[PDB]
Amino acid sequence: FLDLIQEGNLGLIRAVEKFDYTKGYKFSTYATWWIRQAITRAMADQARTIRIPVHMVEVINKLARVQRQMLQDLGREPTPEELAKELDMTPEKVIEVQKYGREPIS
DNA sequence: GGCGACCCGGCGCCGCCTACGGTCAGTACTACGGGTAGGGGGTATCGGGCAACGCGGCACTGAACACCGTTGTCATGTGCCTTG
Repeated sequence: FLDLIQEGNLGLIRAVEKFDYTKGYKFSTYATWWIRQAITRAMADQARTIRIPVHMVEVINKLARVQRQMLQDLGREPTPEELAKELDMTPEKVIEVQKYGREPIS
């Protein structure tokens, strides 16, 4: 949590370096975008021991959330081809990404 | 003011080996952009199958000489007959 706070501070100094009053709004609408950017980058870059690249990271999170949506809607484990279709990828890429998203066990 | 309690911290330990043990966890997104390790073809260099060309024993063209062996040969010596 506290490292996330520091990374948000980093995004804040970045955003205020790139803010001007020309925008006809408050700070809270401009800075928050860059804070979100910095936190997302940190969570994608230094979260996993076996580091994944950013593109694969968003692949993992998209797969996880859409799979959770499938479970919520259908209430059953969807067929691999079904998940492949909602993702539009192939089943081979599906098993690949599923294996790439594990965590080390101590 | 140093003692004194007490108070707390603070640690530190709590005995030796042996069989097997069962599993799973929630809230971004796109977009570009470079740059690649992988997909291709074509080329230069090194790495295989048949003959290569030696050698050597001996062996023959036997040729040309050598080594005994031999009956060629013979001008020159004994024995009998005729005459001094």
